[PDB]
Amino acid sequence: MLKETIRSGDWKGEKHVPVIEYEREGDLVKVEVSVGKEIPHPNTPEHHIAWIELYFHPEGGQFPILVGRVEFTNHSDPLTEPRAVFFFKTSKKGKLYALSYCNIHGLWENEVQLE
Amino acid sequence: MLKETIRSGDWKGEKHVPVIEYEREGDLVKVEVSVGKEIPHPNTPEHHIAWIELYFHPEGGQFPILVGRVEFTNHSDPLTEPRAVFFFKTSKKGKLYALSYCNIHGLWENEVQLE
Amino acid sequence: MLKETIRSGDWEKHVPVIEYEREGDLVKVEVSVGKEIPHPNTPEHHIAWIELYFHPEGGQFPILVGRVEFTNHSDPLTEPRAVFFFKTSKKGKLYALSYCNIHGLWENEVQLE
Amino acid sequence: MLKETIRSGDWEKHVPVIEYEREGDLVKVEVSVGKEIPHPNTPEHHIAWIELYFHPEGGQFPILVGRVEFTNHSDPLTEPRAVFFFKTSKKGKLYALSYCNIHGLWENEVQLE
Ligand SMILES: [Fe+3]
Ligand SMILES: [Fe+3]
Ligand SMILES: [Fe+3]
Ligand SMILES: [Fe+3]
Repeated sequence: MLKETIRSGDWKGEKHVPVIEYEREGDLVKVEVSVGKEIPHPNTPEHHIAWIELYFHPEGGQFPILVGRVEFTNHSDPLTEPRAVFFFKTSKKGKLYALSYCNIHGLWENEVQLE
Repeated sequence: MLKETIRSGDWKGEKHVPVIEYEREGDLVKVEVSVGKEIPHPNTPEHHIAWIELYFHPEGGQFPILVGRVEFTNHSDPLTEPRAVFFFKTSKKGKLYALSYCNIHGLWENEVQLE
Repeated sequence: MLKETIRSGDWEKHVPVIEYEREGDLVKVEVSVGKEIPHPNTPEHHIAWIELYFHPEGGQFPILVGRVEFTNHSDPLTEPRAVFFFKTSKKGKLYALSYCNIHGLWENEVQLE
Repeated sequence: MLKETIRSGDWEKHVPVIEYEREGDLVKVEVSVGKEIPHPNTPEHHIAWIELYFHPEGGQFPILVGRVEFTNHSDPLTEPRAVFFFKTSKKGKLYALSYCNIHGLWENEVQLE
């Protein structure tokens, strides 16, 4: 299947696994998703991190819900960093998932508990 | 794992699994993807099929490649149909994958051999 | 602003062509760029996407019907051409907005009879 | 065509705000719609996306830096606000194009010093 192709652990050299960091003041959550924020992943017209989708899967919940989708659309100058910040309100607890795409290295995922 | 939330089997009384139909003439490939072409899926502002992505995983290939992404953005009038046609050139043989999203029923997938 | 950057012509065909067929309320729309004279399709230069809007008569604003992204430009080569399907009994104007990674925004329109 | 449909008045806040921070070539850009005066945010009425363009002073075309979709409008409630990051040593103009599902396209601009 296609889900089989979704990786969640890097291989040395390149960095793909999305990093999910959040901040929460009551109901409003602040989420930062990124790829190669320290050890940058290549970013050129031929090889780059095209986009990152953010899902939220509430506890006692059947389906993950797509919160947002960000596209890094230029890879020369300007050079768009595969890094973004999303804003959403919710009163539920659950886990956040990040799905990222490298144009030549497929899909990648990660997660974090929204406490 | 978000990967494990992806479904490939419908539950009685709602189509979600995307159907993939292709027509190849030489190096030219025409792909039609859709959800509930015969037995429609609900299409309202509260419930609908938001988008479908088409990946091509060539044989002797390590990663699936995203060919295209189409978004059905309105759900009143006009009512955007979760059905679309893509066009691409390739000389490789391989497997085609469709990833679709229902805003309340999550991610779904299917595949077809690109002979 | 941004609207002023939106072109209608050529430079290399960039103008998105809109073609539709109607069967009652169902409109089948094909949008494309350089279907005769192909536009460059390479990682460095290509058509990235097209948005299809419908501005119904007796309606103040245009409504986004669908958006398509042509995401690979090597092999496979995603041709900047797509077909949408949407139901509507109304009549009006169809707008198509396409984007070239190095030549900006291009628009076009056709009457939906 | 589409050009004429793009507003920048005030519908109820629709006009997308652009704010940025600069550290060398690295530009932190935050785009939003109605952070002061919240725009409706329901399945029927909401801001769906915002596109951020950069038009270099010595460039003839505006380049799409990034795009963001706010995909859920119940709970969670994706707020139409995002932060982008891009590198560029050049200066010029920044454009934001936001879309409301029932009020169309809106635009704004800010000089990138
Ligand atoms: Fe990579
Ligand atoms: Fe559903
Ligand atoms: Fe071009
Ligand atoms: Fe509005």
